[PDB]
Amino acid sequence: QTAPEVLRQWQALAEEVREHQFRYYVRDAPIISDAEFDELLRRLEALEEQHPELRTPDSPTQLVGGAGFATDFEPVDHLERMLSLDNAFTADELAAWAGRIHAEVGDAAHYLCELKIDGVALSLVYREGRLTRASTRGDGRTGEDVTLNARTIADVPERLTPGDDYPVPEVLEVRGEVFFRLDDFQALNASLVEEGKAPFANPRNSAAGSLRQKDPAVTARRRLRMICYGLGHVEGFRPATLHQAYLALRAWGLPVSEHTTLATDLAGVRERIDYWGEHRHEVDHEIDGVVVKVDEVALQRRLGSTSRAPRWAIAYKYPPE
Ligand SMILES: Nc1ncnc2c1ncn2[C@@H]1O[C@H](COP(=O)(O)O)[C@@H](O)[C@H]1O
Ligand SMILES: NC(=O)c1ccc[n+]([C@@H]2O[C@H](COP(=O)(O)O)[C@@H](O)[C@H]2O)c1
Repeated sequence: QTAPEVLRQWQALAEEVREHQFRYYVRDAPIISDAEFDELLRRLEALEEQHPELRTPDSPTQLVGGAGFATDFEPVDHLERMLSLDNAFTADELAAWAGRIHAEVGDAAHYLCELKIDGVALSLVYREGRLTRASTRGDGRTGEDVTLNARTIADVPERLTPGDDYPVPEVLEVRGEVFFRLDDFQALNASLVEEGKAPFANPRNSAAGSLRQKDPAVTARRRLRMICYGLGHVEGFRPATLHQAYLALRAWGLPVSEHTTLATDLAGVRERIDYWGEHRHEVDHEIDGVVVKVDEVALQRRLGSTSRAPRWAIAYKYPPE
């Protein structure tokens, strides 16, 4: 057993050094100067001569020069199951989904209506305002660790912004989609072809590939974006509705969309569906549908979910053309 203050100091310093190493080497974007970094590494090196057991092969000092950052896609459990969505392709089906809902919950349900993004699903975990894990869908219970790749996404903050209205939760699991803008997708393809590589067939594939990189510096230099859509497990945050959840997410610095609307009944839902059927092409990223979700979280709890999907939401899918 090492003395506690020595251990405290070392974790903090090593944590800080490593973050800076990652910012400079992987992301190519430091947030402190070179001078300051140098000082930091020296201290941590001293402390490790003063206390040799602290120096291990995983330390940022001994054995990490510009390296140690790699993604291995190992399994990691999601705190809450990350399911898929049921789909509706015709007006009858949607009405049918709403009939089933009205009958169960009775005019008390309002519907958040969002754009369905055609990209890769990503799940982030923030513990005390700090991002700890990012993962793929996988089987629903377990996905893959692409933590470093997510840390390079500009949209995803490392730490959550504190505030008066919305206190940072102890644990927050957030789902959202990663994607490329069409222009960026084209641009990346040109770049790839310029180095002799094969281009990607669509933005969905391109973003998935850009995210799933063993060397995350590859990912850092690609312009992935993310828009958050969902909550998984949370502690210290109990929003009454999903629309109110997005206010908090936004206050904390997470990225949310500007095209979400709150309809009051199925008629309102139908208007949005019709509207995005006509305007979806004006958005800069791929939209294949609209997600319809009962907004109040108590109603969501009552309706629950099946093994594969929730019953409180349905995604209307457009014909592709
Ligand atoms: N706004 C959104 N809300 C929820 N899930 C979404 C949204 N946009 C995309 N998705 C993803 O779309 C996946 C499947 O939808 P689908 O297109 O029906 O297969 C969902 O499970 C989510 O991962
Ligand atoms: N500002 C930073 O965050 C930061 C982080 C890591 C390394 N660096 C710079 O990296 C260089 C390391 O040297 P070599 O990789 O060329 O040995 C140093 O000059 C160091 O200051 C800067």
